[PDB]
Amino acid sequence: GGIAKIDVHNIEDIEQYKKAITQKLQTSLSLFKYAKTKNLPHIKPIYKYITIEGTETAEGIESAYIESEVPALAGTSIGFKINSKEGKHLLDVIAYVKSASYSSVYTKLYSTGPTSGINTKHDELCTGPCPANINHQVGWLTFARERTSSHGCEEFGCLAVSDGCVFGSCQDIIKEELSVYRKETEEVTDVELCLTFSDKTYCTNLNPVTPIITDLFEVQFKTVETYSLPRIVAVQNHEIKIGQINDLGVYSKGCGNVQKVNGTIYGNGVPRFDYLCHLASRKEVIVRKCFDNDYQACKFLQSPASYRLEEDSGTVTIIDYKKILGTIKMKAILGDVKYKTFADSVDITAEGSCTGCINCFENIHCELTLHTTIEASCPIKSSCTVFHDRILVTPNEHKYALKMVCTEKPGNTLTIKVCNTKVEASMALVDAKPIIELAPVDQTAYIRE
Amino acid sequence: IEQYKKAITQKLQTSLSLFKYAKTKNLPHIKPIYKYITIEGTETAEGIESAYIESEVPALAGTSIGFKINSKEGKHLLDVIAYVKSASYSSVYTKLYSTGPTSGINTKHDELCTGPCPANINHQVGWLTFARERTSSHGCEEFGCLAVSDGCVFGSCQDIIKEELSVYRKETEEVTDVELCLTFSDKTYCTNLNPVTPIITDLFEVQFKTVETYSLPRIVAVQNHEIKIGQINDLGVYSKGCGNVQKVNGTIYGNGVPRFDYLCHLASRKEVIVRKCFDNDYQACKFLQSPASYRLEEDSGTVTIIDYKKILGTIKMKAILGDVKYKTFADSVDITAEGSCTGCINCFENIHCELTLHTTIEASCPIKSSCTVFHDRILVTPNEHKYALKMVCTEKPGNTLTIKVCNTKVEASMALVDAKPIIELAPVDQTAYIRE
Amino acid sequence: DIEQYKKAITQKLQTSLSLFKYAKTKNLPHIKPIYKYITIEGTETAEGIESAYIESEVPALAGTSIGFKINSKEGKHLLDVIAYVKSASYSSVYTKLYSTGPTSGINTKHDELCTGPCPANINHQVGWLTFARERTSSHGCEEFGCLAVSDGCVFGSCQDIIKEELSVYRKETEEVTDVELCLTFSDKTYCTNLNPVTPIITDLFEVQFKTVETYSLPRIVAVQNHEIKIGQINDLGVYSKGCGNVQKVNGTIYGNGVPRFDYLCHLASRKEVIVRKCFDNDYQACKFLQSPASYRLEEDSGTVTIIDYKKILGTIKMKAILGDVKYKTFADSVDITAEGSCTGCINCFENIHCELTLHTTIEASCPIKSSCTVFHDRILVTPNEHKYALKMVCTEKPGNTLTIKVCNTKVEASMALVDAKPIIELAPVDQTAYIRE
Ligand SMILES: *[C@@H]1O[C@H](CO[C@@H]2O[C@@H](C)[C@@H](O)[C@@H](O)[C@@H]2O)[C@@H](O[C@@H]2O[C@H](CO)[C@@H](O)[C@H](O)[C@H]2NC(C)=O)[C@H](O)[C@H]1NC(C)=O
Ligand SMILES: *[C@@H]1O[C@H](CO[C@@H]2O[C@@H](C)[C@@H](O)[C@@H](O)[C@@H]2O)[C@@H](O[C@@H]2O[C@H](CO)[C@@H](O)[C@H](O)[C@H]2NC(C)=O)[C@H](O)[C@H]1NC(C)=O
Ligand SMILES: *[C@@H]1O[C@H](CO[C@@H]2O[C@@H](C)[C@@H](O)[C@@H](O)[C@@H]2O)[C@@H](O[C@@H]2O[C@H](CO)[C@@H](O)[C@H](O)[C@H]2NC(C)=O)[C@H](O)[C@H]1NC(C)=O
Repeated sequence: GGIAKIDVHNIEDIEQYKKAITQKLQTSLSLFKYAKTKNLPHIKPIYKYITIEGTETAEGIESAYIESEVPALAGTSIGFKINSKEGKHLLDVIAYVKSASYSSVYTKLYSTGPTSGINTKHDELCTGPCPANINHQVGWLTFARERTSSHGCEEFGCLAVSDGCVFGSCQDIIKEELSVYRKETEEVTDVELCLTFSDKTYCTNLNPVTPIITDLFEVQFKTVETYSLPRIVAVQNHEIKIGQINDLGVYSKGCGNVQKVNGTIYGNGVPRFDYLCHLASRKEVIVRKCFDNDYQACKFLQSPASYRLEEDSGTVTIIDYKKILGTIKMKAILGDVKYKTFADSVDITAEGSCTGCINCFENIHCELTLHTTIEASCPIKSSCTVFHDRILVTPNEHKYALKMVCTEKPGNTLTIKVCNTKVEASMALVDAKPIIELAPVDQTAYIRE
Repeated sequence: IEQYKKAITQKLQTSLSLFKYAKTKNLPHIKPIYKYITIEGTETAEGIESAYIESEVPALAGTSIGFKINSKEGKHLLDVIAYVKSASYSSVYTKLYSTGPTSGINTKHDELCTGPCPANINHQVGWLTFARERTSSHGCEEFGCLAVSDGCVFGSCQDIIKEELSVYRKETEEVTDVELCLTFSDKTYCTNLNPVTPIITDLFEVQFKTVETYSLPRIVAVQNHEIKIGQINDLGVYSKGCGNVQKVNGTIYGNGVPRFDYLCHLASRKEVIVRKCFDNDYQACKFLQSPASYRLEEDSGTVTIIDYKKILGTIKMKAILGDVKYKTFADSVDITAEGSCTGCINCFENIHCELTLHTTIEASCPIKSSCTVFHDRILVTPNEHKYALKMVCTEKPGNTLTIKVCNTKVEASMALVDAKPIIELAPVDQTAYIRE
Repeated sequence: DIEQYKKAITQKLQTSLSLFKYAKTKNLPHIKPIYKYITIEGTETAEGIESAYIESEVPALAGTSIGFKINSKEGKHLLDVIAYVKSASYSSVYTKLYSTGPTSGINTKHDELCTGPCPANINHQVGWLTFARERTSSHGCEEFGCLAVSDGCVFGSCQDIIKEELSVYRKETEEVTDVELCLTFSDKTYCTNLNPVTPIITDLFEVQFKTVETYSLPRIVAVQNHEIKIGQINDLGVYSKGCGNVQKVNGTIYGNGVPRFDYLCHLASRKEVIVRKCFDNDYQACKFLQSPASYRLEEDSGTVTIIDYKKILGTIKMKAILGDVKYKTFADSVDITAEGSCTGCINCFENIHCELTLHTTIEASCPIKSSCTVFHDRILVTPNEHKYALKMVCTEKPGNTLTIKVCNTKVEASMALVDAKPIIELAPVDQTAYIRE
């Protein structure tokens, strides 16, 4: 705690005084956990928050503190003006939250997909019952029928009736169009906070356990640790699909009931099996289906917008960046000074085009063009129920998407409000898209052998 | 005092009115039961000095705090009560399908004297196919058919169900509605709150603190205007359980292996015996849980679900009025109560209790029991005198079952009844008997 | 004099806490604050007496503590008070649904008809499955006295016989929060439970527990050999293929499936029945359930309470107003000695397991850091237990050294890559048994 002990209470010059306090805070944050990074000019506070001020006196030094709390949300920022005893001005410090997210890493369970073919092995017996245990390869299914040999249905030289057997095993052949990962690690929070003053920026990570206490500035991250990252996730063509998705070795009818793990494809079901008769020749086997394969249901999975993927070989990290993770508590005790918080006004221009349906699976989709001069975290409101409550507008990217469920019937005008800018979006109702492949597959292929 | 008390009452009144707050009738029966941690101080703006009190309160319906505002070395000037009117989170869901028990089966079948079964059986959408080879045999013919161990019988089936339940899917992310109110001189002003933007007036400031994680189930059943949750199939998912027969738009969809066999005639066409088509586990829908902490809003095709009972964060307040001194207050709560409890042990339904609770003021009451009560607290209001709550007693209770509502300690009358019989747990082998 | 005064204030706070709900317990020597937190100080005036308060906020996490040193204006020191969070957990109680396990046998009842079709309704016991074959009487396939051809029936019922090797319970009560806080001064400790609703306001000391009420306790849980396994586990009466699709509820076993059923023909005897499978029983899948590390069980007859102790449940706000004094918060430095041994694989289900020997002089809640992704973000070291476990997912291939950081102690862990364990019993059972009768 050595850098707080230097007292810059009074200097004759005000430029030298602001340079002295800027350096004092600079080495205060630099000496401790903060790292120097490239300053972002476009981040300015949009909002003002509740503040408590005071003064603590240690030995010969008097120091004034301001204490304020901020939602732990990416893009949120607050401004502080530091003045000396009704003199003006010393320094401006902006505190944004650069990163707020929680993540988990997943392990690959299996690959799945539709069934393109069936492999079959079969044998018949003229006499005797079916084998008590039918020989089959791992993950193949067995099928057997007693009493196969009958008059006019014999093989060569076979005279028995209501006797004999026809048995075999089968396995589906599939094409991999999807991979399924399982949530292995618990969910961890990455919060990155930064300070910008005198065209310089210093950043740090934050911890729920350990507060960051510098001499001149203190942050403490408060939260409750309850996060829902879905336990089992499908990935398809680099998209993230969630829903009712089978865990490893779980064959329940639904997405992923045929699992290819390591070398071999596993599945379950009752094979559709029957034979044809010849007089003097061997019986023909008819296999219409082997595994039950409900891969079609995978098309009906939800695709969440609030997550993002990082694919590493065999393992997939999933990140939630968009949500409020708690409260950031700050106490800025810079010396003998007076504090006045600021925030600027936000200017946004916008346009929008919305299309969709009602009482349907897809509901309504909106494409917004949002131009903002400064980065702003904007709560968005609508007459209908919008999926995500807010939207973070940045001067770099101008194209933003958002979806809606209208409990009522919308017209051409669709009112949506981003911060203070109230935007009328042009909407066109399209008929609900037709439902295809909802029904299961009776017959994966027709195998006659 | 009257001149100035009206000065602060009107001054704060238009200070709050300038912002989004709406004027509502003041309720005398809302009074604080608890006092919380406060930090006081004084901020100075130019020549005027203003004293602030800062206090934090749980974001829970029924929670309230009292403040008395005084003039320095004099008392008292004014009472302001802060009350949390609404704390809830909601989401809207889209209708996936209808389901229910299987009342009948539609079947179409065709027979062939000669040849194998068709390689592809033609069937209607969502129907299942069934086929048997080698149908024509001695004594098992149609007229003019003389073949043996040859021919075919093939067909299609679809269950016919009665719609007795509907299933919805969570479409929107989960959002929080919190509404707080202020009462002074028999006038009340209320407002909604936002996790992002604080509502800061000149004289009064509130900030809503939270983390954005909520337990709304992704898929919900609605049955006869109630909301039932459990293991319920998503759209197009046929796993055995509740909702494995889905009626979407016009046609009923299902999956399974039809129970199919034939009967023989000598000179006539063969009769088909269909005992089952779809796997229909609708009976399992009877075992869904019915959560008490939710409430429904039904719109055609879409259902909003609301959770009102839980603590969603903290409300932080800064009251900066002027040259005044602050002293927080809360009243004492008077509640009289009785209870009647019945139930079983190690059983699905456990114990249910009806309590008669009379309270003079609206109170958020933590409730305590030897047994484990489902919901940790209960909100008593002067309006309703009869309240219900359920329990799981791990051991066997006697006649006395002790329950404590706020500070009122209540003896509940308990009577053990045997567990309700378990019925229709087994699946249906045979949905119907179709012979034609 | 300072002695009489520190004893006077120790007694005053002591009777403040005794006057309120706090209970006296055995002082813990090993509890000292490791971290220093943000404090706001001030003075409130009640009538003629002026009192100075310190206010500080703390995460509601088991093992967390903060220190306060109380001085007299211009003099030091009077007394030390440590605020320790003894318990932070949330719990729910569950009711037993069913027992399950692999299929050891099959019970079968069957009857035969020489003439007529199969019965429109087949008689069967509760929870048994029915099976029927038309056209049973055919050439060469008879019982004595049967005249017919392409006619008759064979019907029956079956039930699996299992060995109970697992139990499944359903969450009946909502999740409730247990937080226990303590204060230590002059070798005396006072503890209390906390409530999100009602603050605890004493004369000299005030606490308020802040939280949001959202907790992830799994709705359905398996218990096996007094361990708690979670995953995709069927709710009561739900027969979907997976763990628990054969449920033994009360007296009788219930299940679902299509029985694999056929007969053999004899000339001189009655026909023999072949049942290869009755219920679909996917109990093998139960082997693949995850076993969560952050829970612990309490078993009562027929009901299971499940507790999560390891997570952050909110913030503890404290206001210590002791009168005219000066406050200065402390925390000590943490000394930990450690060794570690890690073995495991990559791109595999089991990933990496690490056993650490962690010796600490005081109880510490340690954030742990690693190059790889460790399962649990932190670990709580206490002087009693020296062996602590933690697992990892390494996206890359580790060497011999695997560095992991417990508080400020930096640990070199010996790593050995072993091949992934072979996957066994992933495929389902076609045939639960071979029954010929
Ligand atoms: C993953 O599979 C490989 C081999 O691939 C399989 O090989 C056959 C057994 C068959 O199932 C094919 O369809 C697959 O492609 C395993 O590697 C070796 O397998 C042989 C089999 O005889 C075994 O003797 C070796 O010990 C295995 N190699 C080692 C280093 O042990 C591998 O074990 C499988 N992995 C897992 C995790 O099961
Ligand atoms: C919902 O279904 C309707 C029609 O109902 C079905 O129509 C047949 C296909 C048959 O399956 C009936 O038993 C059902 O009741 C769809 O509306 C139109 O239906 C006509 C029928 O001739 C068809 O030609 C059109 O293509 C259909 N669509 C439109 C836009 O006219 C409707 O499309 C279905 N809804 C969805 C979302 O797919
Ligand atoms: C749980 O089952 C018991 C009986 O156990 C079974 O009883 C047989 C029907 C058979 O299935 C056995 O294998 C089991 O052991 C029920 O207790 C009573 O059982 C008697 C049998 O004579 C019956 O007459 C009563 O109606 C049953 N009930 C009572 C209250 O006496 C018990 O009811 C079952 N519990 C539930 C919740 O259904």
